[PDB]
Amino acid sequence: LSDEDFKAVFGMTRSAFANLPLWKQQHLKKEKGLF
Repeated sequence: LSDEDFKAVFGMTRSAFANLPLWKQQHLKKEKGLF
């Protein structure tokens, strides 16, 4: 996705998301139907 779309879908920037636990990044992406 674009950085703008990512922020819209996940409610934070990529940089922010990358600070979450790896399993949680995986979970949040799968919950939204993304990889």
